Amino acid sequence: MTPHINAKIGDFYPQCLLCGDPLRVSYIAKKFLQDAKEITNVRNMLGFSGKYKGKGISLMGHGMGIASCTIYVTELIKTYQVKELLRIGTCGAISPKVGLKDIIMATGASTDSKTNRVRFLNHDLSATPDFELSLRAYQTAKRLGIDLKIGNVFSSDFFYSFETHAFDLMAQYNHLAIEMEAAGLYATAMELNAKALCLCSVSDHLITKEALSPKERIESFDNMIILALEMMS
Amino acid sequence: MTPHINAKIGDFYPQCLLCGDPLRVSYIAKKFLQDAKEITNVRNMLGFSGKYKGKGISLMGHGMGIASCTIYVTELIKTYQVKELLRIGTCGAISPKVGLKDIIMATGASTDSKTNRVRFLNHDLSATPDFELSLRAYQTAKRLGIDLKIGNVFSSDFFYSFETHAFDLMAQYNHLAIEMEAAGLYATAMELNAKALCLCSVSDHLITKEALSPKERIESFDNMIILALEMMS
Amino acid sequence: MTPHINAKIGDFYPQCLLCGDPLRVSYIAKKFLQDAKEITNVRNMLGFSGKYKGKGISLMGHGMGIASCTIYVTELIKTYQVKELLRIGTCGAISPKVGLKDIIMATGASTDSKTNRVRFLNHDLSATPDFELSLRAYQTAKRLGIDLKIGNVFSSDFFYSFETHAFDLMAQYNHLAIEMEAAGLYATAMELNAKALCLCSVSDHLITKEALSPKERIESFDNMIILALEMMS
Amino acid sequence: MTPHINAKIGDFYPQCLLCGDPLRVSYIAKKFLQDAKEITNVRNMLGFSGKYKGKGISLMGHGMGIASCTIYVTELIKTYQVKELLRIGTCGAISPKVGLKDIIMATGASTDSKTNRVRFLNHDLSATPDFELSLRAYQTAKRLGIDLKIGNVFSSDFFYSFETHAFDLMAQYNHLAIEMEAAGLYATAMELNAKALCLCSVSDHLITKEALSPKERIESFDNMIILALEMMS
Amino acid sequence: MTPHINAKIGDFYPQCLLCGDPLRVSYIAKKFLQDAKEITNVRNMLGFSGKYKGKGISLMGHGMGIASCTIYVTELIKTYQVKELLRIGTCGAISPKVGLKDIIMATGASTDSKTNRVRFLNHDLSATPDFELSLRAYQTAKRLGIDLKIGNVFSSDFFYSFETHAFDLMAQYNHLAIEMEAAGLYATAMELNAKALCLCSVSDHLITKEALSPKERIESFDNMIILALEMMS
Amino acid sequence: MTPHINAKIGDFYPQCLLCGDPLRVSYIAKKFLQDAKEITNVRNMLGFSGKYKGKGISLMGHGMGIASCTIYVTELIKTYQVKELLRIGTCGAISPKVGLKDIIMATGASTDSKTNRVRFLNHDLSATPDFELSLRAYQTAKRLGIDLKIGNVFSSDFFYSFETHAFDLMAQYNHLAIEMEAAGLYATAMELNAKALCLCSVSDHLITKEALSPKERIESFDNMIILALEMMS
Ligand code: HPA
Ligand code: HPA
Ligand code: HPA
Ligand code: HPA
Ligand code: HPA
Ligand code: HPA
Repeated sequence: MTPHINAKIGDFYPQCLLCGDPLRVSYIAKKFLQDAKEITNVRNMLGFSGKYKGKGISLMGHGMGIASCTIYVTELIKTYQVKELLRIGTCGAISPKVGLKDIIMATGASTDSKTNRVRFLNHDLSATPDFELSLRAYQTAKRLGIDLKIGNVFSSDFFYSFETHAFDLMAQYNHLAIEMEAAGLYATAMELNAKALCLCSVSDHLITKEALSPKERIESFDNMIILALEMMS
Repeated sequence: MTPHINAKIGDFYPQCLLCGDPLRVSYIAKKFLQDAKEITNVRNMLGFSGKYKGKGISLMGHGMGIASCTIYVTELIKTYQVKELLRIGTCGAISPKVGLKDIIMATGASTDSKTNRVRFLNHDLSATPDFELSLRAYQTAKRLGIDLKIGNVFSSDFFYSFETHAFDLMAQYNHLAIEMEAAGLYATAMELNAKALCLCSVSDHLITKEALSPKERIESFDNMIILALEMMS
Repeated sequence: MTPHINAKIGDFYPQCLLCGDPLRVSYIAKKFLQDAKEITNVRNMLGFSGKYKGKGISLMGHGMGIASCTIYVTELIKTYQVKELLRIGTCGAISPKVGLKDIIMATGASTDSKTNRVRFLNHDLSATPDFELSLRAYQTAKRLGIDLKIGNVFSSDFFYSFETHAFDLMAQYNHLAIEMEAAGLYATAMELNAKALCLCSVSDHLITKEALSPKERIESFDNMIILALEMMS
Repeated sequence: MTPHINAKIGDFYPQCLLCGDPLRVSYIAKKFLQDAKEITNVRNMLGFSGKYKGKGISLMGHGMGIASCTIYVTELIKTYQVKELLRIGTCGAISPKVGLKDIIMATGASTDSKTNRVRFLNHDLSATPDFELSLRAYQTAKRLGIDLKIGNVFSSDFFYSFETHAFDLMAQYNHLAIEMEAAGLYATAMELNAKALCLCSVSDHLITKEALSPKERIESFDNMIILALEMMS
Repeated sequence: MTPHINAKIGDFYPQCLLCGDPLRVSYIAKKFLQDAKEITNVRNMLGFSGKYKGKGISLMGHGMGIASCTIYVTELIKTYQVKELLRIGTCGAISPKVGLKDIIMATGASTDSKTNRVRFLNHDLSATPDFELSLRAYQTAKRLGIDLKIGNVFSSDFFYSFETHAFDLMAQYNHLAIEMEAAGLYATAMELNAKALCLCSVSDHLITKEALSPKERIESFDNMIILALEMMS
Repeated sequence: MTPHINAKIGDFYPQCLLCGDPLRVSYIAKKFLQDAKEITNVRNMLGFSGKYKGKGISLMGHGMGIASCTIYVTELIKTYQVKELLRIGTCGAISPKVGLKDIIMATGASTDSKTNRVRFLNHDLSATPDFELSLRAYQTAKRLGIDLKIGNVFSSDFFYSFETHAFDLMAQYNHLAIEMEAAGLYATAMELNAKALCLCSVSDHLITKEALSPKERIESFDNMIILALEMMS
């Protein structure tokens, strides 16, 4: 076991969906999986394994923030032998071409974190997903008729930004939304030779000032869930 | 409401104890509080209001890492009007001056995070607790027979450090242990003119590699809990 | 009509292949295009407009280094209305996962330059290609039986490096090779909202110390020229 | 002897007060100490030993800036075996919580210097004083009826600031005033396992642009001298 | 013998003139040297060797940007044993002490590049020319009747700047103009124990927006070519 | 007047010599000047005006460290209208190109301080002296028969260094010696459009560990004082 997962080894399938919200994890396990069992629950961070259309899949929560995500992704890879990690989270739009409930594929993850400078010689690590997972999602979304918005996200240490006047420059550089784990997911997967991709649904628009309740951040995003299950199966 | 706390404005007392683990927050409420009320549970992150020896007190989980801690503390101060915040968490010792079960009062929280450079003009913010809160802890500690270890902590973005060979330097400069939220608690409380303190129980030693039994984990925790509740009442 | 390009507005087609070496640009206009006409030659940096399988293509040299490349693709995009930019260049491999003759698709370009911190708020810009260009590249490579090697490159300010002891860490973090322009191309195309992608041919390999002859230095470069011209056509 | 102190080993009591101004040091010796004796004068940086209420106290000037303060307290600790160092200096208020003539106790010392990043792995060292001196100062102030103002200082490399528009932000983050040495004193004492504390007399207000007259400066200074002598004896 | 120069070892005289533009290199060989042969032309970057007033002089293009310049200057020194490198280029004035046609000698080259921090311990390398070279330049200019404008230059990674509001700050700090190589030339010559100096002809004034007509630029370059050839002979 | 200088305006001649140590300022005034008057003495930092070869010259101490130097030369320039500032200090040699007794002329001053980054856009300020002063120093040393060692120095925030491993790299990049103020003198004079130069006497060699006796220290210093006075008249 690990200090943050109390599952047995072999309890996780090699493919894992990830959310920050363990209650979103639990909702997916009960609604979309067959024969799902809760396999971990340290610090209330639920994880499950079940079957979707006969194929096995696991779900794990990773909390909020690069440091929290990095903790769970490292243990998933190093102890429980997960090899493919699909984050399906939420994000706050900064592009005007993206609206609430849009699905964003993160083809790179910029950050105001220092974690990647610490990892990578104090230079610029360009944190990116595994291309093949990235193409599976494009194909699967095409096949399901999901309009996937494709671009960079900005992975921040701040949910309440101190740099709102910089959102326009970020959008200009093809950052579609802000979220808080993708750079941590991408850089840890790169460190440990795993395959990762981040999808995110727009729960907030940071320009036009719309938002979603804590409840509809669990249940307004079924298209993203089905997309993730379908491409892992 | 806020996106991460579904309490009603007025449900929190102006004094709040904090843990990273929402189950540890749960342990405190069932074992030590009267009239304990669950007031929030977004993302399984639990918070409570109850009474200790007739005095109102709140409890809130904040998750792992500076980014996550910053979210909850920002919302507790800005929206729920919490004024005093006492973190009681776990840590890994790096100093020969402290051993397993020791309680550490963090008079400074160094960090490898970039969050305070972003906050504080790209300069060095010296993240520190409120002095009257630290004095109150020290007087209550002496009055209970607890021997406080008092020095800096190092709040890291990494649970799995890439710089273990630097722990000696950290301990040279009076860093007693490593945790992952203190700097975030301290900087947020400084930003928003609130009073904060971090207490940490040594649950592992990262140099001697000693750890505690899950049984001993709890009585050490019980000492820190009573100290915390006695300070606040 | 710009300081570094003396063509006339309109001389360039909206699609354009790029190399550092302007004699490869010259080589491609003479060997693969019909009606090859040289439109610019400031500072001996040659550009052409031709046709391949009937469709107008342009070519341009961008020089060595992020700063040179940035000057050229800036002026291409802003004044000469270019919209797609496909750099095809040579690199030194550092990863065990690629051998010589291999073609690399850079899904991200890390860097030791400061240019992106200057562009992007002193934060970490994940410099990435346009996704539909890298999709077009994947499909066209599939169709011509080329096995694209897909990962990050490291765009350095240094040809003669001072950190050769770090090439392993780069390759561990999925950096397949080193070159000197991708990060600038990707950032500039992001800034000015044009589509860009960088392909690289494994000229030599800086860990195996292996290389091979100038006659083979041209077969592998021919493969990449065809892939590039096919996907733009 | 050292390159900046020409006293004999043993000429310093293990407790030492410090000012930047050596004429302030001399003033303290003449007006408050019995059997006062000059013991060093290299570079006109005067130091003294003497007695207050029959107990031995030393006094030393340390000049202006972190660099100069660091030299003198490194030599006091390593060569002359000073164990407790109490800086009593002047400062410029930036916070509406203090006014002219106030005494500040610096529980933290932020900085725009690079010195702590060179000492401390390019991370953020939170430069803090020894807690028992802090407590001794708190108690002695109460005993004397002094209202001690407690928070951070900003130790700058600049007396004539280039960032006067950031003063409100610094005050927001609980920086009560600016001086030029407390961060060096704190970091050097942490490096060398000594006890240090910084007190400051507000002799200027950098926001209102008012300063204490010469005579008021001397009165404010006398209160701090008495507090310092009372707590060291 | 080097990947970027295809001359035999010995084609270069130990003194070399450099320009960014290899067609400026050519023009100097054809109009000013006797017995001028071409010695290198990889990537269309022309070098020559010839005679001026009976004495040997070489010419070498270095391309645009510090990374390009560092490649050529590194190979000139290390392989072709060049010992003195005189760079003569164009630049955009920012200071009111200089006008168009003025010739500038860079007694320092500031920079927004990271190359010198990578080279020099992540500190500030103050990149400067060889003093004896700068003394020849000065005495020769006096003999020829040229009024040299002497001060710092700012070597940028950007022809198209993102900090035009800061040109006034640069000019206040004795930066006479902006160009893109001197800092790389100076740093590389310092690393490898060679003598380097940069002269620059004011083509534009980025403040007054004034520019030179062609011819007028050709005649300003000529004054600098002769200064450069006289001081090497 | 100013907070660190109590002379009256007009008490300083426009030319002024500087040492870190005010007692050396005093020695110069008493041994080398006629009609010497002490004009300032705040904080025991002595300054003088007097005659040499019938011409007026001033002298001022500036303390140890960039921060302290910056204070004094800002006030000398802005309030007392000093226009030429010639620092004559002592230094620790690190290069094999120089031995004891040597006099170094600093054509640039590198640093580990953040002061210039804070002054200069967080880029690399190359801190340099006024060329005409350095030309005067060269010609006067020629006439006086002094052999000038000419190159960079490294201005450090540290007398007791944490980076002795790196002295050889510094010496490779033409840093002949280490001292603690040249970078601040140069940067402030640039800021405020004054003429500055630093000369340093080699009194210790930090590599060969050799040092001058006290007697030889004053003979070397007297050489440099005569050079300074002669070039200032
Ligand atoms: O508004 C946001 N900012 C940062 N991360 C987020 N994740 C969901 N919404 C947001
Ligand atoms: O071992 C530790 N390291 C980092 N964080 C921790 N939190 C509890 N223990 C530790
Ligand atoms: O080794 C290399 N480094 C950078 N660019 C290159 N292009 C060919 N080889 C290399
Ligand atoms: O204005 C101030 N700034 C810095 N240090 C000071 N010491 C007294 N006043 C000041
Ligand atoms: O005008 C200029 N600005 C920036 N870089 C340059 N390189 C040549 N001229 C210029
Ligand atoms: O070696 C030294 N280092 C820094 N400053 C000095 N001043 C005299 N010697 C030295």
